[PDB]
Amino acid sequence: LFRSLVGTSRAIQQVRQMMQQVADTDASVLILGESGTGKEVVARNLHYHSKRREGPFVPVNCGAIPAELLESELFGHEKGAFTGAITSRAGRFELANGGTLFLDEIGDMPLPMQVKLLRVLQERTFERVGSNKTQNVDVRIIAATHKNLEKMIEDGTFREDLYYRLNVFPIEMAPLRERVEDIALLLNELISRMEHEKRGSIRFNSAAIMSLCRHDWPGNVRELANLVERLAIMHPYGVIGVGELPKKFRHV
Amino acid sequence: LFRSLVGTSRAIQQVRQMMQQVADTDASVLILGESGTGKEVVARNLHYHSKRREGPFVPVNCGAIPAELLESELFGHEKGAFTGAITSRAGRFELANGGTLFLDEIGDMPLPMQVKLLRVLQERTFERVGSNKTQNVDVRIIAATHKNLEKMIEDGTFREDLYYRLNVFPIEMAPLRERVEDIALLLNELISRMEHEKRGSIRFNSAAIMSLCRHDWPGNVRELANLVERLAIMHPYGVIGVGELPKKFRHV
Amino acid sequence: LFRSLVGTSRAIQQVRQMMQQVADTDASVLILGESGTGKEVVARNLHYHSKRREGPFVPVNCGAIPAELLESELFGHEKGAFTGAITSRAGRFELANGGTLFLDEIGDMPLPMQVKLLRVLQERTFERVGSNKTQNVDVRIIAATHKNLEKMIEDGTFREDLYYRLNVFPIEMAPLRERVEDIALLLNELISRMEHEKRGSIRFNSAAIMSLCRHDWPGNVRELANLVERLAIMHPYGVIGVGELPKKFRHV
Amino acid sequence: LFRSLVGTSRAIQQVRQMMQQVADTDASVLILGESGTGKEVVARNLHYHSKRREGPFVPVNCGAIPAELLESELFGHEKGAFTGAITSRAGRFELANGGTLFLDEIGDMPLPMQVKLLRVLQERTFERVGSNKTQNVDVRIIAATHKNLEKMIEDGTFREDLYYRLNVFPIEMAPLRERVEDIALLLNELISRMEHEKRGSIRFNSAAIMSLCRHDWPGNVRELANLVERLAIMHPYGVIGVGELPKKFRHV
Amino acid sequence: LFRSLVGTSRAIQQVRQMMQQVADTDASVLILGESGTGKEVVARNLHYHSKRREGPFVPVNCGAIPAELLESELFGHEKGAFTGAITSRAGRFELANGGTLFLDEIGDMPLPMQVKLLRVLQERTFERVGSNKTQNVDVRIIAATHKNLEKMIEDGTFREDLYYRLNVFPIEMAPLRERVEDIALLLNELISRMEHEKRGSIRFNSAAIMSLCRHDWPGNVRELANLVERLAIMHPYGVIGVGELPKKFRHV
Amino acid sequence: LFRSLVGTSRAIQQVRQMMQQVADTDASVLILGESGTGKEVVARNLHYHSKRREGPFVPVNCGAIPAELLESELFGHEKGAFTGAITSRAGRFELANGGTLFLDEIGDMPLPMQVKLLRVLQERTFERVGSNKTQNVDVRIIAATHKNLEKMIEDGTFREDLYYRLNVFPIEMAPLRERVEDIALLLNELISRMEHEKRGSIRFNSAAIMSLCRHDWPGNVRELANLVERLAIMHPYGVIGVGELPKKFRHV
Ligand SMILES: Nc1ncnc2c1ncn2[C@@H]1O[C@H](COP(=O)(O)OP(=O)(O)OP(O)(O)=S)[C@@H](O)[C@H]1O
Ligand SMILES: Nc1ncnc2c1ncn2[C@@H]1O[C@H](COP(=O)(O)OP(=O)(O)OP(O)(O)=S)[C@@H](O)[C@H]1O
Ligand SMILES: Nc1ncnc2c1ncn2[C@@H]1O[C@H](COP(=O)(O)OP(=O)(O)OP(O)(O)=S)[C@@H](O)[C@H]1O
Ligand SMILES: Nc1ncnc2c1ncn2[C@@H]1O[C@H](COP(=O)(O)OP(=O)(O)OP(O)(O)=S)[C@@H](O)[C@H]1O
Ligand SMILES: Nc1ncnc2c1ncn2[C@@H]1O[C@H](COP(=O)(O)OP(=O)(O)OP(O)(O)=S)[C@@H](O)[C@H]1O
Ligand SMILES: Nc1ncnc2c1ncn2[C@@H]1O[C@H](COP(=O)(O)OP(=O)(O)OP(O)(O)=S)[C@@H](O)[C@H]1O
Repeated sequence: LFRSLVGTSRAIQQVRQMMQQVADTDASVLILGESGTGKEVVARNLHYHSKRREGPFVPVNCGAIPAELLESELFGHEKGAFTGAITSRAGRFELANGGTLFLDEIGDMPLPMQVKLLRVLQERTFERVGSNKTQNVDVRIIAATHKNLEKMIEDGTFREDLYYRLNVFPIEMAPLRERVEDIALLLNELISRMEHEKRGSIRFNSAAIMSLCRHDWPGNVRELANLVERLAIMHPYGVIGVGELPKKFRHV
Repeated sequence: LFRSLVGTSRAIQQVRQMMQQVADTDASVLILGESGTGKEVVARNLHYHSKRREGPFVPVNCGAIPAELLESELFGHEKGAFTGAITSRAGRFELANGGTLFLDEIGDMPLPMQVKLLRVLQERTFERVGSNKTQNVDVRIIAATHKNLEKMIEDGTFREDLYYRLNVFPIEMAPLRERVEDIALLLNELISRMEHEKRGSIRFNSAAIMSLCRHDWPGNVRELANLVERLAIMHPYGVIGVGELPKKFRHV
Repeated sequence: LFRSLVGTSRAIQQVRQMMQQVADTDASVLILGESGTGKEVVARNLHYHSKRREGPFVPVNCGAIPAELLESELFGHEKGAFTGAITSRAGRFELANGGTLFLDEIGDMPLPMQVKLLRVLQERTFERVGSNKTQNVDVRIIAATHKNLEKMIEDGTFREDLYYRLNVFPIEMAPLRERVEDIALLLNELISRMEHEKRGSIRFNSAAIMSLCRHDWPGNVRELANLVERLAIMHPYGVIGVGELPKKFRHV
Repeated sequence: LFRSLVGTSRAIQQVRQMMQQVADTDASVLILGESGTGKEVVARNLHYHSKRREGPFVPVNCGAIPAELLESELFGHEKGAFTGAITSRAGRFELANGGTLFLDEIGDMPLPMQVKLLRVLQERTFERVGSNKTQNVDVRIIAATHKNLEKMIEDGTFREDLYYRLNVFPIEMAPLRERVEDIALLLNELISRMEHEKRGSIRFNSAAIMSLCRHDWPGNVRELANLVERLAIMHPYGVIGVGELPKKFRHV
Repeated sequence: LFRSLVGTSRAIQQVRQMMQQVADTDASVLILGESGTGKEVVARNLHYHSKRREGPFVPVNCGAIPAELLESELFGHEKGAFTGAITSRAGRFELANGGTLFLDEIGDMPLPMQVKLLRVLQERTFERVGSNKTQNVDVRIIAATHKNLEKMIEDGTFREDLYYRLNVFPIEMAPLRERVEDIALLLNELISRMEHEKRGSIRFNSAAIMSLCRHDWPGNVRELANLVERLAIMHPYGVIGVGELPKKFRHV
Repeated sequence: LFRSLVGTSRAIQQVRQMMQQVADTDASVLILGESGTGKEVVARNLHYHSKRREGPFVPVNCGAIPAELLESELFGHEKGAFTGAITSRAGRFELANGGTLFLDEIGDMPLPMQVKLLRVLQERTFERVGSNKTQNVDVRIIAATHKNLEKMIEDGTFREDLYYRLNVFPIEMAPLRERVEDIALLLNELISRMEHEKRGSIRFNSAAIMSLCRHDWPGNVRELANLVERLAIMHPYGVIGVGELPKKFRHV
């Protein structure tokens, strides 16, 4: 249902204390971090330690959904609202009512939805596409981005008004390279995960761990996870030394 | 429905007297000011103290709406007007009839709509897109921009003719840094707002207030508001001294 | 429908006599003048005192229309002519047939349309975009610019051939600062306009008038008009002395 | 369809004899001359006294067409050739097949098209943009410029190879100031033109004619034509003496 | 049912050892390689040497299926789900249950399906289009692309999260030009194939083989295969020397 | 397809012997000479007497192609490589594979392409723009310039490394003025050409020939060719004496 946040680094302790400070509030949470730094983890964990903890967790991938369809997707539509609407459909908002609405890649939202979103957050009311019935919405907002929304705001591609209404309680996730002391504990977490799912088994010696620590980790913790998966096939039930690492990961 | 305008500074008193001078007139109001300086506040307040006060308030975000769709959005369209127009739809103008039409980010209007808008303001007539039925429009115009329309006019990006028809009664909103004497009263307003919505509670001591007063406030009053929100979570039901401020806001 | 041209200055008398000389001819009229000097006024007045006086007046704003769409906008298009042409549409030319076509900001026309325009004026024939049906056009041409077409022609940005076919009968509108003796009569005209529309009422004393006369009037007569509008709100049904002027307009 | 070339000057007689020498040949004609010196006149006249005389006359304005679109415009394109090519279209070349292709402002051709043009002239073959079907082209070339192609060639802005393939038979049009003896006969031609089109009527006395003869005529014969048009409105059905000339044209 | 992988090159031996390492695991396999390099071969071979070896092999061509229909095609639909859904239909996923799902041209997947796919891979649950019944899915994932997914990820056209969940065990197929030592053995394989299907017979001499070895092979091994087919018709039951090669393939 | 090289001068005999020495080699040929001295003639003749003689001849005009587009033009591009690349396109190199690539105006190549070109010549490999697929290239290089590449190299505008890789076998074409003994034979060649194409007929007497011999010929042999073309129109089927020459060409 959720994951804990593993690590001993100052920053990850800070993230945990921050998470606790805000979870049971209904305040808007914006999580920033590079891809695969733990942002969704933080989000679902926030939800199951919140007032929405017995409600729905409803993700929206703002970048993945085509701009022309994003409106219907968030707000639902009436039958005949647009071409291909032989249905009347509840939106992500409607489904998220009483639970959490998790706005991922919020920087990839089109300006048109950024404004529509803010009126929904401010008024707490919405209409399905093609409708004039105003409807009630009770969602806790959580958002995440890997983009620099501040520069976007200067570029004129992200709304400043929306920025401050979403950024009440920012949480910053450090990239893996800036917390290489966490790698061993994260590796224990990932291996243990794999062993419980019956996906295999490995373990790393100390040499191979400090080699991993000089890695730059462009995919951060998700890329660490990937590596655990590949080694489990390449050296099944084996011990991973420098030699068992792919050459890309050996740093000596 | 509306907010009052808090503050004791010369400028904010001047804005209030100006607001009263013009509210119950149907004259075009242009409000200039940096993001989050109170421009919408001024606008809705003007509306509910105007002849449109029992009519509709209909916002248009000129920058948010894609240029190709702005025409339909203001003037409505007939069925088949363009690809995807399986509907006939009333425009923002049509919905604003008898009430107020609030033109926000008016500098972000495309030149093509700037001309079309002016013929509507001058003739007081319009057609839906794809139609030849001329229709009647009775709206009070209110516009707002954070841009320098004068320089835009020299750059050739804003229409001079439209500028003078919109700028009958300019109202200038001072940025927060130029009225730091208002911060305490605005803080009382924002806290009181939060306490009434049951979003929490804080209060600021004098040290922390004058620290806030040396802040530059790039997001102005909306950024002040944001800070009240974050402190309410970081120090719930607490008193905010210099130490309780984020370091970015401590100036001693 | 039209406005008369107010004033006693030599130049404005000259403009009136010139207007009469040419109105009932079908000759091409080019009106030059700074923004807000009366150029459209001259144009519609010419039309309603011409052979087109019972026909259509069809404005084109050459600068306002995006260059990629200007062709269709003047000449119309067939269905499928370009992407988004699910329609077949009559152009500005087609709508102007038998009436007047008023070419405003003609210096802002792209060179590509300058040539296409001239073949239309010379051949008196055109095709809709995407079509090969040649069509007949009977329009009286009136054009206006605030730009220096002669320098444009040397810069290579305005076509010389088009210049002479349009500039058969030039009419020059003096800027307001060069005819400050007209200000009082224009003020009477503008006030009387406002009083008839029920937009309010003022009047200017002699001190305030000669203060206005030392003004430079960058927006010329349209800017004069704007001021009458603002004073009507600032001093409703009042008399405007030097003191009632905004400081920008006091010159003593 | 065409115009004759009026005048008694040595040069204009020379142009006529030259025109006859080359008309019924298929040789490349380059006509040089200042704006409005009769270059198009020479061109269409050449065409209707040529082997293409029952074929198409197809003008291309090399300066007017945007460089990015000039290729498609001359050679046509396939569907999908470039963004916005939902059409397959025949080029100016394809339309000119069997008739004349008149290359006006040939000095304003971009170097990229100068090379492409020459391979077409040499190979006598072309492809539509986005296509690999080679197509046949039978056009007689006529070109005109007011620019100094020789200096352009030294500047590196005009192709030398293209220069010699186009300049087989140069025809030079004298500017009006260098043939002021022609003015009277040209004035008879222009007036007679105007009288036949029912655009009005004037005539010039001898004083006014020799005043015109000391004029420098920057717009040459097209500017002469313009003047006949303005006088027809200023003194309808009148006789034009020195006094009836605009002051700019009085030279005594 | 499957094909073996012919060749003696280091890389092809490496591919075989890699294939064995991972076949009987249920790990996600991503095969990269240019068109016709053996990627499907690797895939079906993996399947019939896997835990799915008695289950279904279910190909999806992500590029071939229209984006609007890809969702239904993978997940199935309910009756009335969309216009034309008079049927209820099992998806590719549903049909692949217990067997292998082979995701070919995975880079040609639309971002909208990339996200939907990942939730299916992570949750291991799905709904038919128009349905709210969650369903179970047990498939082994195999994917293939000729595109550079890493650059796609920077271009923002391929999801990074999906990349790492699919790229657990990458297998790279060398293009034919980089393993020209394999050509002879592959030719023996292809000829033997043809002879068994009774499609004809040839054989290559040594001269013609080393001519083939200097070929660049844009279509790689599938293009090699094509050539064997054409020679079998051009020189039935013949020996193929340099002279019997098409000129495009002679390199001496 | 090609032309022979006419003339009896030492230099032209030397060029012929040089041409034979190198044609059937794959060595890089650099041809230097003033505009219109026979450099392309030498090039195509080299090609049709080479190992590429049944392959493609693919000209590139380094000066004519805009610097920003030269890269794509030589190397091709992938779809989306740059703005306006809705296509994937083969480059001049790709089209020249197995045949000749003729680099004309090689001194007009930008330094950026000079380096990229050399890596292609040295590695014999390339990528389309926006791609990471390395591709094979088999072209014979022929280059031509009228510029002084040595001085360019000192000016720092031409790469020295590229100079020596291109200048393996230099061939120098003498300007026409330095071989005036060839004029008669070249005139026979050009007339005979014209007579075969049915473009007319002339012939020169001895007086007119030696007048031509004192000419300086800035356009060299192409300018000679031009003159034959003009005389064919000015004196159709005539004999050209000193008197029939244009005055510019009479030297007595
Ligand atoms: N501190 C952590 N402790 C344990 N597992 C972690 C931690 N951080 C990340 N992970 C795991 O590493 C992976 C990271 O996944 P996510 O948190 O979903 O990435 P993300 O930051 O949300 O990336 P996006 O797509 O840009 S929002 C998952 O497998 C997590 O379970
Ligand atoms: N004088 C004021 N008194 C009380 N509240 C204020 C005052 N000025 C601003 N606010 C509040 O501060 C925030 C400012 O919001 P807006 O007035 O809507 O900003 P804006 O100036 O319209 O910015 P934009 O997007 O560029 S038009 C809102 O929460 C207002 O309620
Ligand atoms: N001589 C005049 N008498 C009366 N009203 C005038 C006179 N000149 C201008 N106006 C008024 O002043 C304003 C000037 O408007 P226009 O004539 O439309 O300006 P314009 O010169 O056409 O400017 P553009 O946009 O560059 S073409 C209008 O309100 C006119 O009614
Ligand atoms: N010799 C002439 N006899 C009679 N009419 C003439 C003569 N020369 C020019 N004209 C007229 O004067 C005008 C000159 O027009 P064009 O010949 O088209 O000018 P142009 O030289 O082609 O200029 P461009 O745009 O630089 S190519 C036209 O009205 C002609 O009909
Ligand atoms: N190593 C090999 N040994 C034997 N046959 C091979 C080998 N590699 C390829 N082939 C054959 O060559 C052809 C290549 O086909 P595929 O493997 O299906 O190509 P592909 O790489 O999957 O291309 P796509 O469409 O981009 S996924 C088939 O006829 C295979 O049987
Ligand atoms: N020796 C020759 N014998 C016969 N014809 C020749 C000879 N030299 C030149 N020509 C002809 O004269 C003209 C010269 O053309 P090119 O050889 O193409 O000139 P070029 O030297 O390549 O000039 P550029 O543009 O600077 S590379 C063509 O018509 C040739 O056919």
